[PDB]
Amino acid sequence: MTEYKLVVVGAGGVGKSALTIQLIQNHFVDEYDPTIEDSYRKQVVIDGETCLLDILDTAGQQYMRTGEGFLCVFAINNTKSFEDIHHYREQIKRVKDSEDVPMVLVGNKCDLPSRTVDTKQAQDLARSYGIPFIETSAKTRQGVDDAFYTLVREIRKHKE
Ligand SMILES: Nc1nc2c(ncn2[C@@H]2O[C@H](COP(=O)(O)OP(=O)(O)NP(=O)(O)O)[C@@H](O)[C@H]2O)c(=O)[nH]1
Ligand SMILES: [Mg+2]
Repeated sequence: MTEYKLVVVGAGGVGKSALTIQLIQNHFVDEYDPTIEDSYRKQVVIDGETCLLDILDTAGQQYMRTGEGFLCVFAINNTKSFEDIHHYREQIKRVKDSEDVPMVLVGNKCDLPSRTVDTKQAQDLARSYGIPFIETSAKTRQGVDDAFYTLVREIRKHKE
């Protein structure tokens, strides 16, 4: 089956591992254990096609070389994580040496009322980048499948 190397990037505490754990193991880790690094494999069906997801859950600032699609995560209650997104995208473009790397902008923790980055602010950023924007919550699983599957679909269009 076709294998997809997905990389989850973003500032610390935004919910990178929470999103990955929820996708892979279907439960919410609410104890914050900062990730030195982690790497996960899961076989899924997206749009009827079977594939193997190879997911690297990175730390918040080689893995950029490997990945085929990038999940760039900020928390909607963390203004600096949203501002940090621009650094990650430029870092991805530098090592990929391309303006067209498959990636998805993810606004996590949408369950929280403590919002400082509003939905239209992030939608604007993703529009300039030419990538999709998904609001997610690792706590309630809203958008989690949508975020990773959209990244896989972005890779698909990019590959064809
Ligand atoms: N309310 C809420 N809390 C969340 C959500 N996602 C993650 N958290 C919480 O956010 C904290 C950090 O989560 P974690 O997944 O470790 O974040 P990270 O972005 O992987 N951290 P790191 O960069 O250190 O490796 C934990 O308390 C986690 O339970 C969410 O959608 N909603
Ligand atoms: Mg982590």
